[PDB]
Order: sequence, then C-alpha cells, then structure tokens
Amino acid sequence: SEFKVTVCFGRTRVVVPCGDGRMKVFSLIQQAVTRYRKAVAKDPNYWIQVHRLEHGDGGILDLDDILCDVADDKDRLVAVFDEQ
Amino acid sequence: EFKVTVCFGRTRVVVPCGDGRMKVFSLIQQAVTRYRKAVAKDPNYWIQVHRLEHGDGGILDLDDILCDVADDKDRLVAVFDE
Repeated sequence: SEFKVTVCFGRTRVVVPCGDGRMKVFSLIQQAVTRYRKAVAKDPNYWIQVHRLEHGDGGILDLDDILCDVADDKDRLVAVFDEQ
Repeated sequence: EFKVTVCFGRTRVVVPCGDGRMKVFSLIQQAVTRYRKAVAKDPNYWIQVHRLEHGDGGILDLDDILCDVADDKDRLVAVFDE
C-alpha cells in the first residue's frame, strides 16, 4: 500500500513499509529489526533486544496498539534497544 | 508513470519505474547505468553502491517494493564508492 515509517536504531535509520497501517506495534518492532539486521552486519553471535519504540518526544508506543492510531504516515520513531 | 531522482554526489539522475513495483535493488541497477552515461567517467571506472537513502538518512531495504518504501517523484541519495 502506502503506509510507511522510519525507525531509528541509534543513528542508523530504517524505512519500514506497513502497507495497511493497521499492524500492531509489536509486529512493527520485528519488521524494523529484520531490516536493521540487514543494514548493519554481520557478526556470528549477534543479537538485538528491543525494549520499546517511541516518538521523538519519548512518547511511548504500547505494544498492542494499532500503528496508524498511535502514529502518522512517515513518522520518525526511535527504538530503545540492546545488541551485539 | 512512477519515477524518482537518485543522488550520486552532486549529480542527480532521473529514473523511470513503470508503476514503482520494482525492488529497491532494481532501482539501483537502473540508476548506476544512467549515472554512468551522465558523467561517462572511464572505460575502466568501477562502481559500488552500498545503500539507498532518503533525505533523513532512512535506509531503503533492497528487497522491498519501491512504491512501498518511497513516493512518486521522491529524491534519493545513493551511498556509493568510485
């Protein structure tokens, strides 16, 4: 479809297609990770743990909330996460 | 009639996409080719494009549909080596 967002892992930023927009925050989160994984490389025992997604505010998005209800098309969103 | 501009440094090239249903990697093939022509650097000259960004720095994944990840007439920056 049309609906899309960018997600900041640290300084690296990743565009995720959300077709609908009707996807739950937790679905989004995984989708963001997959792409980030691809963008960043590549260590044999790598791992990433996402704690939460936010607005630039620090406004915290509930995991079970529909995306288009909690954000707008083409919003920048930050991930609070760990990795390596 | 979907289309995008790709930025190779300061040179901007316009690529047609049909409907925009082509992958982000297809785009890159299209853009390299066109950019080669527009500056015609060398018979030997080699080029590698690492990633495609939006203005913000928003990476576009290679296996994603273009019209899904970008908008008609968007301006995109190529991150590349030459």
